[PDB]
Amino acid sequence: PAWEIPRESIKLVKKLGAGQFGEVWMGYYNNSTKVAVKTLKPGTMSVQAFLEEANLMKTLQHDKLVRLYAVVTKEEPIYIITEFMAKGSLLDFLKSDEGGKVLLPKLIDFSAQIAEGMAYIERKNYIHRDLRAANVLVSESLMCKIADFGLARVIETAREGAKFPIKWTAPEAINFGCFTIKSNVWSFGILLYEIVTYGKIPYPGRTNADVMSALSQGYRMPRMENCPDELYDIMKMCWKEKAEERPTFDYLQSVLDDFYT
Ligand SMILES: Cc1nc(Nc2ncc(C(=O)Nc3c(C)cccc3Cl)s2)cc(N2CCN(CCO)CC2)n1
Repeated sequence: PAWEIPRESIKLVKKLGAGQFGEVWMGYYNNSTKVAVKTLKPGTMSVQAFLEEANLMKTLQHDKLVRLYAVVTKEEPIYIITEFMAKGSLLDFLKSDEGGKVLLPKLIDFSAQIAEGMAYIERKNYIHRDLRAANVLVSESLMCKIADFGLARVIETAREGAKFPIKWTAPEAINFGCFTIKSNVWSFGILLYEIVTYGKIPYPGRTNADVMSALSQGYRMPRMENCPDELYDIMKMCWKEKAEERPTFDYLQSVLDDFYT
């Protein structure tokens, strides 16, 4: 479309990450605008499936979601160009010495910002399916934005090399293949655990299979050290066995915007 831009109007400067399917760079569109560039490593992924993410981002545009700016899809090395988030992923940020100094009022603010982005996705009739701290990005001004739309779908299917985050996925989605906005709410509850514990892995020392088995037996993570009851009740609401009895993202954004600290 008019999402295509000439290659020359993009200068790649600093390599930020390397995956099996390519690379992530910080760069510049036309000298002016600071951007992030995702590079497709040829042949590993299809070019079709690599761009599936961008095509979805074309239609998914909100303040609390990382914005697409453009693509380069005319010759071999395929680029996806987006809004740049200075602080990197929320997970990595929480584990850093800086994030480890970020107190509970601001942590609850983080989660509310994410609940807002998810309220949009809900309202837009989409699902994310890959909602975790690793897939949220932090700006200089400490704004949290939902990233990584590889597994995202419109309601009523998986991209190449995909892989669901077992420990973040609702049991009904694992066992019955039932991905809905309500399975994202489960994920959000796990994301809340990640925020309050400063980027700790879900179910410490437990294997994915132990997790799957334990959940079918009615296990939920016990209240975490230094996490107020009111916050744990919100997590608990997200992990309700019966999907239909889990809250809306509109409710979560409201209640978290409403928790004073
Ligand atoms: C992995 C990473 N990304 C950063 N910024 C990004 N902004 C937006 C990103 C993104 O991927 N967008 C995107 C694209 C491009 C395509 C499809 C979909 C999407 Cl959502 S990646 C910063 C960062 N840093 C390294 C560690 N730091 C501490 C030590 O200095 C700070 C900075 N590392």
